[PDB]
This record gives sequence, structure tokens and C-alpha cells, in this order.
Amino acid sequence: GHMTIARDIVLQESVGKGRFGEVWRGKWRGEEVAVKIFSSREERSWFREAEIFQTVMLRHENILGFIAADNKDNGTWTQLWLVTDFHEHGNLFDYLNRYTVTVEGMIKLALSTASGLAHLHMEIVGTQGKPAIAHRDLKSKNILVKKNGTCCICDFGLAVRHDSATDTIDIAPNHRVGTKRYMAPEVLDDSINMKHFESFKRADIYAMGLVFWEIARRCSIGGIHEDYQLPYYDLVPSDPSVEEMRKVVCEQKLRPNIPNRWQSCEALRVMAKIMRECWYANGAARLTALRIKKTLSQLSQQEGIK
Repeated sequence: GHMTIARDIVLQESVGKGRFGEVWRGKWRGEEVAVKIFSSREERSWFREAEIFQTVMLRHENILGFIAADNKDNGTWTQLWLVTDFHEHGNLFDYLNRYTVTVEGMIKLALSTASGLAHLHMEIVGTQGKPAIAHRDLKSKNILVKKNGTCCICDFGLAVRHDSATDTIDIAPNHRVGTKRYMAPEVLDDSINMKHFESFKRADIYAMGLVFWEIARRCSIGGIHEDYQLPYYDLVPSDPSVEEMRKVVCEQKLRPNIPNRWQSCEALRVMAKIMRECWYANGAARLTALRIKKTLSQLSQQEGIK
């Protein structure tokens, strides 16, 4: 047939894991594809991520390209597959550990992440309407770097969708899901109002601010940059508990430190200001993803990027 299906894909190499499922590099008609495999007992996680990926009008240059949700029976058990575009550079966490970026590179990565999130967060009204979506697990490990230097967001297993007319969320979400290190203050202290969709959007913003801090450290100007670090590397253990995170973020009220050299460059000054404005303990005070996109677009034009 013309459509991509599991039976026509050959797995070649293990390339990591998501929250649920294992990721493999596959081959479909000579072309590289990413394949996320789930067992029968993980049917709900598989189904939920396939459901998010198939949302009407979701496709966007800054959202991971969905190919197919399929089943493959090997004759003993059935694997549940989620097929997507393959990106050679892998995730932003891996890329930032391997490389430093230029001012252009940094702005390209930050702007494309902000454009992807604003598309996700924004409702598109009309006959082929797209509901507003909150990611709930944004981190550098869930952002993939494309060959052209732009980003796309992936891993939608925890995402929530909003029905604006009836003001309802498509699933009943559980407290403190996601990556503990990137959890917003209101998530860590359980004060988040989970019956208000805007709360999930604001929590994604906080996490995006942390990712921007990760990028900016790697922005090398005149061969000077910081080494790669995860946010809160200087304050919490490698695998921090919610209690360790809450004591730092909510009680001591600390945020990742803004290095003095970021004050000496306009692009880094703009990035530093966006970060602070993502990091308020109160979500209603944080910038929106659309405002961040607008700010970074203006900065991209000023520096003549791409």
C-alpha cells in the first residue's frame, strides 16, 4: 500500500526510552523512522499517546511528525507500535551535552521550542478545529533536534486536551506526574488547581524556562560558555525526590542561577529576562508561550537569523 505500517518496518538499533515504551530506529522502504514499542499491559499509555498524536490539525514544524499507531503480532505476543519521524541528533539534552551553540543556534532552538508550545497551547477554532493541549512533561529530553537546527516537541503520554465550550479536560489527571526536577512550584506543593486547564499551560511555561537556561549555558560567544548542567544541579541530588525539589523551589525559593556573562550580550539578556518571567511561583504571573514566541521572533529578526 501507500501508507506506512508496522509489518513493513525492520528494527535496527535501540535508541532509548520514553516514560512508557522503548524507542528503536527502524527502516521503512529504505527510510529511517523512530518506533516506540509498548507491551500489551501498556495499552492505555500507547493508546493515550496515539490519541494525542492524531488530534485534528496538530501537525506543525515544531511538533514531532506522527506516522502511525499499529500492532505487530510476532506469533507469540503482540507489540503496540507508535511510529514517528527519526531525528539523527536525538534529543536536546544529548545535543547540549555534545555541543555548544552560536547566538543564532541558541535563538533557533529557543524560538522553535516556543513556537511548538504556543501551537500546542493554542486552540484553532473551525470545522477542523484543534483543542488547546498542555504537555505536562516538558524537559530537554522531550525536545528533539532536527538536522536544520530547529526543535520539535515529543512524548505526549502525559498531555491533556481542553474543550473550551464545556470548559472540561479530556482526562482526570493525577497529582505530581512528570519529571520531578522540572515540576512547577504549584505541582511540587500540590496547590495546582487541576480543574483549570490554564494551570497546566502555566506549569509547561515554568518547565520551558528551565529548558531555556539549559540552552543559554551552551551559547558560546568568543569561545566562552558554561559546561552542560541540568537545572538545580548545584542544589539537589541527581535523581531528586519531590520533597528535595519542593524544599529548594517552594521554601528556599531558589531558581537556576543566571551567570554574569549573560548580561554582556543582547540575545542572552533577552533570554535571561524570559527565564525569570517563566519562574514566578504563581502561574498567573508567568509569560504565555505566544508572548515568548513573539519576543524571540523580534530578537531573531534583529540578529538576522537562519
